[PDB]
Amino acid sequence: MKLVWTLSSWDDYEFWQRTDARMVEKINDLIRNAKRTPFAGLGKPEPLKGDMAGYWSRRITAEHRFVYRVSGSGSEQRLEVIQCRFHY
Amino acid sequence: MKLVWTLSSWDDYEFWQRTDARMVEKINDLIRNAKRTPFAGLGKPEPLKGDMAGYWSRRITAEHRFVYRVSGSGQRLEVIQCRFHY
Repeated sequence: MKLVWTLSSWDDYEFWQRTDARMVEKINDLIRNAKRTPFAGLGKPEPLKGDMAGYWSRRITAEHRFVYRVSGSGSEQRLEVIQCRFHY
Repeated sequence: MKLVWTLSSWDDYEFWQRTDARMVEKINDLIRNAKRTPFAGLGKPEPLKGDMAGYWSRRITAEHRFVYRVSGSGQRLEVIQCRFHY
């Protein structure tokens, strides 16, 4: 199970490292949980629609969302983090 | 450029987040530098061989190495390890 960040999602994760470590911890918990149970668990996961269909979202806080997609089958999967800051 | 962790190297990174912020900073700097110059710069990047050909290592500290691969096209920096040595 690989963890994949984009340029922008890693930048915002770094931003949290620089400004609020509590948010970093929440995001790490969301990651841990989504790798285990992609569609259930922490942060009230909900599927996005339209051009973001395959993507899912969980709450970090009311103002900040963790958007991701788990891809791959069986034993070689990946979680792609698309956003970890702001609304969708 | 996308940043890829394995289960093992993310566990390494989390371990540093839990235990030593200086290491997290040093790792973040190596990631940053390797995104702009994958085979040169901070930490004295050297290419590994044989068993681990295609991989590269940079020094985090005396006893900890940052080991990574670059794969891809139009790219990915894959962090394979960032705790311990050999």
